[PDB]
Amino acid sequence: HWGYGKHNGPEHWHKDFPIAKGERQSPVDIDTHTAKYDPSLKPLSVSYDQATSLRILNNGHAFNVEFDDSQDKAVLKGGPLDGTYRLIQFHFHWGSLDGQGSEHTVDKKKYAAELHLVHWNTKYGDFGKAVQQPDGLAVLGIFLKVGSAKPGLQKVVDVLDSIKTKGKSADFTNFDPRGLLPESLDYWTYPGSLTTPPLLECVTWIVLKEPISVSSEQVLKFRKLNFNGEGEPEELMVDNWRPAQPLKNRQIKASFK
Ligand SMILES: NS(=O)(=O)c1c(F)c(F)c(NS(=O)(=O)c2c(F)c(F)c(F)c(F)c2F)c(F)c1F
Ligand SMILES: NS(=O)(=O)c1c(F)c(F)c(F)c(F)c1F
Ligand SMILES: OC[C@H]1O[C@@H](O)[C@H](O)[C@@H](O)[C@@H]1O
Ligand SMILES: [Zn+2]
Repeated sequence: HWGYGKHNGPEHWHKDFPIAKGERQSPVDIDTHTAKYDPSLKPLSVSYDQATSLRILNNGHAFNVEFDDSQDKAVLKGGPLDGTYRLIQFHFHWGSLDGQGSEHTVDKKKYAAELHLVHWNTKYGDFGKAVQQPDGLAVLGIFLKVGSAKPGLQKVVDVLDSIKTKGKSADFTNFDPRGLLPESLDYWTYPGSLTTPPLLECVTWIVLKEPISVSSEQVLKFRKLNFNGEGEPEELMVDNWRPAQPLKNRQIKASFK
């Protein structure tokens, strides 16, 4: 029953998810000058060559592209991570206008949207067990700015008309998530949480410094989705982002000097 509106949005979540006021909540503002280079970080490895996308779903909060995670087909390793993390899904957060939409901010700057590639630590066997662990998940976050079109996003944009309302799903096989990455893998990293209820504090965040460019037309199609189900009052799926939360006793590390 949580959402993003005035009556059930981020400022209400703590009533049912008290960890919302916890010590390692996400997202955060990334102060680029306070972030510190860490020469200890190992090289980051995004290995998506054998990814198997399955389907796309409007879950009433965002849309998720789900992957076969029954083997080590698309994995994230290295950087701050110990061991292997397997891609399970990606989704976005976006705004009603280009000046807002991201969850993380960079020196308080908000981007038009933010892509999250969600991975779970294979040492825990399944996603559900992983979210009982302080190092259960790794989320690769990528900012979107509006400018030139992103060709590798277009297949996503074009299927959205078929999942307009909550509960609708569609086939989404043979999608390559490598087409959503920027050129550089420079990143910031810190320990945090899911940014949606249940807000569990299980995530190693890896936020890429380089945004991807998408066209206005691409993001406008995100904004034609509905939060509601078919046959219910229409409410546009926009502003599905949680604002920055207190950093508390954390440090953000940079992969780049
Ligand atoms: N803590 S929370 O965000 O998860 C949450 C919440 F903050 C709530 F307020 C409810 N209350 S509600 O009854 O569902 C309800 C709404 F959520 C509405 F948005 C609304 F417009 C209503 F009229 C309404 F009745 C709720 F259940 C819930 F879990
Ligand atoms: N925003 S997020 O990347 O923190 C995130 C998750 F990591 C997750 F596993 C989910 F199930 C979500 F719904 C979600 F929004
Ligand atoms: O005590 C010194 C140490 O302080 C820590 O907070 C920093 O993360 C380290 O990089 C530093 O070496
Ligand atoms: Zn997310």
